[PDB]
Parts: sequence; structure tokens; C-alpha cells
Amino acid sequence: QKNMENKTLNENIPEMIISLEKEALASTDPMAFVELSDTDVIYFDPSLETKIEGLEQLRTYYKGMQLPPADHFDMIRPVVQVAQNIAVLTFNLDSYLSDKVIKWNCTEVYRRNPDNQWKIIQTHWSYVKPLD
Amino acid sequence: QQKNMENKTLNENIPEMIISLEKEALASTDPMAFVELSDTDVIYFDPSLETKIEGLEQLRTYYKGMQLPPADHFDMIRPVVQVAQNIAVLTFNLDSYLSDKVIKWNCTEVYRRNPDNQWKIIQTHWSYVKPLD
Repeated sequence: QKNMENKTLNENIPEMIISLEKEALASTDPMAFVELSDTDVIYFDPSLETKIEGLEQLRTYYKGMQLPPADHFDMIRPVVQVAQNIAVLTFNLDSYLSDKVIKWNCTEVYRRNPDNQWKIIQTHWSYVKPLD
Repeated sequence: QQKNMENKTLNENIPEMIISLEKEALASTDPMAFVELSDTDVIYFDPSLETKIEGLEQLRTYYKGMQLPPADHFDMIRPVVQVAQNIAVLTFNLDSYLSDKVIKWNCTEVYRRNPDNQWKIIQTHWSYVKPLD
């Protein structure tokens, strides 16, 4: 499974976490990140007055926007900090949609649950220098 | 609490403690408060950076140029702390009152409990609320 450790591609937690994020970003299914998120997920992006709280609220939010994936993206210098059952992934992202780049900051926090799946418990998306 | 005893951890309300640390740093007279509260491997974002800050030395250099605190008054909105073993994820919104102006913020802080039972920031993400509104 893409979000579970194994003896091959998912042996190293940082490489697994980075691959998982890239796979969700490339998915045509707008539910991809929802399916990866846990029931207690907390989510921020630039369009929300305050953070979204809980998986059902996140699901409703993702359903409402119908966001296409980028035509292509570049994940720049992803860092994964691992602490017991938590992996903090941080990166910058150059996302291309219809011939324009949108540059993002991202923090994801993944938790290894008792069934050995890594699930997103926190997401924070922001623009790079939106006002300069 | 016997689990905390075997683990030599404090019998504290972790969410309340983490919220109190954050509020203290925000309102601190020491402009380097957040640098002191951060660990060597800290990663940091804010709306002025073209790419994320990595490492405490980079964070320190950045903070040396900032005048802080930026506001005497601020309101922390619906802080949530998710606790996972030696990690606490603090998320909140913050209304920061700069004299006559207000900046509305999103914030994610990740704190990690070190072996000495000190909670240190390993990740900070500050963003504006609805900057393109």
C-alpha cells in the first residue's frame, strides 16, 4: 500500500512520505488527499477565514471545489522530519495550471496509526509571497 | 500518573501547556523568543520568504533582522493541539492588532518533546488569512 511501510520502496519513511504526497498531487481524483487524511485532520489554505476541522468537513470542502491537479509541478527541497509515529513533510511547490505558475508553501503532518498506515492529520497550504 | 512516571514525563495537560508556550513567545519582550523555543532542525515559513528556512542558524539570522513583538494585542482563535507521543501539533488563527491595523494569520506549529522534557518547535508555518480577498 502506498502509505504503508514495506521492505522495498517504502522502507525509508521520508522517501515513502515524499512519494505519497507527489502521488496525491498528481491524482486526477480530487478526493485523493481526503482519502489520505484521518478523522481529526486540520486544514488551512489561502481561501479559508479559519482552518477546517475534521475529515467530514474536509471532504465536503474538497467536494465543493472540484480542484483539477496541476498540469505539472516541481516539489522543491522536500524535508521530512520523523519523530516516533509522526512525519512532518515541508516543501515548496511550483504548480503549473494553464500556462501559469503558482508557487506554494506546504506543511503536511502524517501520523502512523496503529494499523501501520500513515495518514494526514494536518495540512497547511500558503502562497509564496502573495503580497510580496 | 504511572505511565508518565515510567517515561519520566510531566503530569501536565499537554494542550494547555503548548498553548501557553506559544502565547508567551508571541507576547514576549524578547524578540528572539521563538528562536530560543525552536530546535536545531527547525523548518519555518512565513509570507515574506521565497523558500522555506531550514535550520536554527538560518532562523536565528532571519529573526535578528525582525522587530518583535509586532503587536501588544492579539486574539488566538480556536487553538487545537493534536498530541502524538513526543509531538504536539498546534494549529490556530491569530488576529494581531498593529496599533490601528489588524493582521489575520493562520499558524501551524509542530513541537517535539526532547529527552530533557522540553518541548521545542521543529516546524513553523505562518500565513495570512485570505490574502487575495
